[PDB]
Amino acid sequence: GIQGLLQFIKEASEPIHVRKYKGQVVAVDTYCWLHKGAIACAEKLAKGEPTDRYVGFCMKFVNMLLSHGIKPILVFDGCTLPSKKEVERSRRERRQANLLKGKQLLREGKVSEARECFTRSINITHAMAHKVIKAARSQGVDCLVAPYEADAQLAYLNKAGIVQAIITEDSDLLAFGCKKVILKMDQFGNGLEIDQARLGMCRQLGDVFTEEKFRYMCILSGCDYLSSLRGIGLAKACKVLRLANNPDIVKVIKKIGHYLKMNITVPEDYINGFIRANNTFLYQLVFDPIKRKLIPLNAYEDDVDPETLSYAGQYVDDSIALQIALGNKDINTFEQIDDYNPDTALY
DNA sequence: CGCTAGTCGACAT
DNA sequence: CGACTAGCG
Ligand SMILES: [Mn+2]
Ligand SMILES: [Mn+2]
Ligand SMILES: [Mn+2]
Ligand code: NA
Repeated sequence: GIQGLLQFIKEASEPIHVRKYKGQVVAVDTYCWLHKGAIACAEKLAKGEPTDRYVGFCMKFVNMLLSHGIKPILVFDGCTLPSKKEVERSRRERRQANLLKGKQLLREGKVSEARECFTRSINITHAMAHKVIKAARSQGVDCLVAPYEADAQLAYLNKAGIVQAIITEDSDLLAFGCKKVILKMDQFGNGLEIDQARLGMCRQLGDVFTEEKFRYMCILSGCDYLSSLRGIGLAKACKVLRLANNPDIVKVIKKIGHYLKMNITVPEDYINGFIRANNTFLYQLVFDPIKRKLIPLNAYEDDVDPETLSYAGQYVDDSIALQIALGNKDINTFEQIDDYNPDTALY
């Protein structure tokens, strides 16, 4: 997530209602609804006690979209991307820590702080997501599990003309290159739409409204793939890309000391990490619903060599990718949990 | 001004 | 997997 990005391009936003997309298809980052729905029943999840509140919680939004004449495609997170594995490990550590700390604070009499701590121990499993999948198929709503991050999958679905908008709370989608992103959408249909074409309405951006320059800016500001340099946020990065009339980003990053008038020293780790980040934003593996094949988010440019993009995602046989995408195969144990078939009845 | 980083809402009773 | 704000350049 790009920290403070939404406030940064606030001028490119537009308070709309989902009715705007009536008779059209919209893909959804379901993790948001899953998380929020899981907050309501944090105790049950922390104790391991059975629950299904988040299911109905998601079904509220789903049935709402269906009521306003929208066709939603619920997209779920799949395998763990090696690029964002540090953050994953940290989040897991803090999850277990908050779990046990909650289990101990429950004994101090502070039931309030125990549940407050259980709110920060929410771990969205793939079983829950599968409950949501089945519940969605009950209403005939198409579901799709991304090979890796949901972000990339959604980005593909939006850039390939399969969907026109993306419902989410993550500003990461904008960096990937989504045309229209609906944020802050409530249970009634009220959300904030950000159109890429409106990026020109931002004075702070300047000539950084192109997808590539915008990507560079989002990366330099700090992302889940690469921590930003000490003292480099959105405005300074944007300033760099504004003042730099150079297609080669590498030399620019090397002369970041010259562009920003700051005595900046760039480690060798950061250049490689940057190339990694950009290659991850560009060529992260997604799943084509039509051709049923594992493809990168974008067409492989002749610049980069695909054999050095293992961090962007590893390939598998497209049948396995299909069985994962349908949610039939477990993301973790790789074992068959279901046997749903779209043939014998999006694709 | 601009950026880091730590706090705490989100659900909902 | 986010929106504030104190604290500092
Ligand atoms: Mn993120
Ligand atoms: Mn995501
Ligand atoms: Mn993300
Ligand atoms: Na930053």
